[PDB]
Amino acid sequence: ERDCRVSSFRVKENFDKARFSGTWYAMAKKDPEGLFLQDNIVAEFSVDETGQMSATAKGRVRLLNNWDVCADMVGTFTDTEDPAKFKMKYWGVASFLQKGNDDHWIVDTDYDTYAVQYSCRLLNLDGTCADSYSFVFSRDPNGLPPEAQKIVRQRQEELCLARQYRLIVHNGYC
Ligand SMILES: CCCCCCCCCCCCCCCC(=O)O
Ligand SMILES: [Cl-]
Ligand SMILES: [Cl-]
Repeated sequence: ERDCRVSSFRVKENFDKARFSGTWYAMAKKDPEGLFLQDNIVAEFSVDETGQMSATAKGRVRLLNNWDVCADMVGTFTDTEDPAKFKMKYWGVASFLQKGNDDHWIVDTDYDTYAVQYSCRLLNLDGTCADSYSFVFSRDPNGLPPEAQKIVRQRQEELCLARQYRLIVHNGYC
């Protein structure tokens, strides 16, 4: 019944980069293929005077043969015609860390409590996403209040992802 075409997904009306700035703790993640950020994931968003949004992120990543490292990542956002949809160029402070460019959508936020982010890296031929990821962020590292949690679950369902998240732990690893 429900529409899982990426082109159908609503995103945050009138998204305000300035209001979104500061520290966001990842509470939950839906992983893409070949997942990178594992846990202890914390993002820091900024906007400069030209209106350009950027971010940094810290988190544990586990490169194969199970060698744990705290990745330190950088992202810069190019605006599109939709104020809530961006192209995110990203890299690690270390050369060998994963680099790339992903769509970055702010699906919903109330700026001071919760945010839902979404990226489709590759479409299916029917317009659904073949390879997606999604973060749920909280301003409080101890989690969302119930009213926000309930809104977020609705958005997760609207993205056709609600069954596919895992919780992100924070335990000072970094
Ligand atoms: C999506 C992060 C929010 C802002 C932080 C962007 C700074 C670089 C983030 C790198 C994330 C790229 C990896 C996401 C997919 C994954 O973790 O498996
Ligand atoms: Cl609930
Ligand atoms: Cl579920």
